[PDB]
Amino acid sequence: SLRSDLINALYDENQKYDVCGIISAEGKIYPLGSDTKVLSTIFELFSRPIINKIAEKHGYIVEEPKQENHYPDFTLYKPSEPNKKIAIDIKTTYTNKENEKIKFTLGGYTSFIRNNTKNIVYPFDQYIAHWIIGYVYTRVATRKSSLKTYNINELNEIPKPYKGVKVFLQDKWVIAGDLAGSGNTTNIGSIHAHYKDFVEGKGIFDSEDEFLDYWRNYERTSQLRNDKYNNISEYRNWIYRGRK
Amino acid sequence: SLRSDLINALYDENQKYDVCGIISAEGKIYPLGSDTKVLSTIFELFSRPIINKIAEKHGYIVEEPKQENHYPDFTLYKPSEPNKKIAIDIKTTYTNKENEKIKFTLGGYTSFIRNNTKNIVYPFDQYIAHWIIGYVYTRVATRKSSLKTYNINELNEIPKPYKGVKVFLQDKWVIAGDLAGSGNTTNIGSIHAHYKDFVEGKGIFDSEDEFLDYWRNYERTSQLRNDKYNNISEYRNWIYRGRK
DNA sequence: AAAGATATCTT
DNA sequence: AAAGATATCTT
Repeated sequence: SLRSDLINALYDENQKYDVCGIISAEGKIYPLGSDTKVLSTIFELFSRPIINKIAEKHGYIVEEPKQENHYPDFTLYKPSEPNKKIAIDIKTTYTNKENEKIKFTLGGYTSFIRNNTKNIVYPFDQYIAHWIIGYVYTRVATRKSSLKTYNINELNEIPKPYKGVKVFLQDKWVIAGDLAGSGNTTNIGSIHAHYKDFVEGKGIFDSEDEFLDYWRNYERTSQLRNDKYNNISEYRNWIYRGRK
Repeated sequence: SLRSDLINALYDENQKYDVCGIISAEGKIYPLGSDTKVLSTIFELFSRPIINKIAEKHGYIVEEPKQENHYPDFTLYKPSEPNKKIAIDIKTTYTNKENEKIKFTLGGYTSFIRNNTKNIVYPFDQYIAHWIIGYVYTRVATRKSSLKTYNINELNEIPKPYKGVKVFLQDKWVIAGDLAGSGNTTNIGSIHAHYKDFVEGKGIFDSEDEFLDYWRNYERTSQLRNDKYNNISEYRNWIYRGRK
């Protein structure tokens, strides 16, 4: 399927190549920065062609946001099935070592999940799937990346700002957690686990219906939440009380 | 001066090279997406080696943030002048059509300007200058050919998601405005004006102390600013009256 | 954790 | 505009 084809392609492209700089049209190469800010942009652009290659193979048109601050990164759809849209978002995070726990910010909990058309390329109810492509990189210990430019013949002298990268494709609801991923920008948090749990889809939600109800009713501050719910057990206790 | 040299080199480099994609170590080239999050990453990375070369020629050490969430992008300083550090921040915004009014978000107003060591590489009282390297780009819409990989020989054929990049170097207090640049993330807003006003420094503050005083007392929301002040006139009246 | 930082944009 | 969206990080 599109999903298994896309998953294999992602593993493969990641296995073959290591992005290492930005290139001018004149052939001048600039080394990469050290942040997730720089790497989330890089993994994003690295995934574009792969996604597009695979969607076209399965008959899906690919649309990116036309306006900024609209989810998702990639909207896949056959024109014969306008309500079978698939949402693909690239998310990046880091590890200090290759064996620690990671966590992702999985998108707002107050935009398109509480309002059909808010900050979303197409109305939320037109999407039947919401996949996350997750990139995990291990930071390099050095905090002093190249400060000079390179030529095309020097590509292997360019220090890369990561020592290892891993990628997974998973449904957003499966890896969602019950703790916010951000405070002022109200983001759903994923589980806090090892990379394999993400791949294996060992979430805390029992259904996507439960994932959505939880984030749709989750209060923004600690105060409001202490009178309702802070985690999955308390939400399950809140359902028992009559949603009160 | 460092500043005259730095701006000439920025202006010269801008006019001579054009970023057109990210490259892997293997030589495979990935085109650029159109959102400003991409273009701000690229302009950041394009400026790094220029800044570094010019600082070096003036005997300035260049230090980049050791932790994310820390201003500024580039801290310049001499070992002989530890308290005369120079902060350089790269800011990027767009224009729908070449030469319309633009605005920038100029950093939090509730972090290092209200707390000497908050989210800043070095205590804020060791910096004597805060420079903004501002980039303006005219947005060019993404197309088909941007969703495939290119090779080094096709470097001149890759569609770019921007046009007419202009660059300026200016003091943050000089282009600073009196309306917030963002709500929930409490950022200072720049003046809302044409490119030439940034170059020439046609801001609204009479001094850097006023800028600082205005932004260290600006309230976070409209309701809280109703009482106090929402713009420079009102701040000058509030000042006139005795800060009440 | 929770709350608010990091940069910039839309409505 | 003001306010709260875009993504992720610290602390």
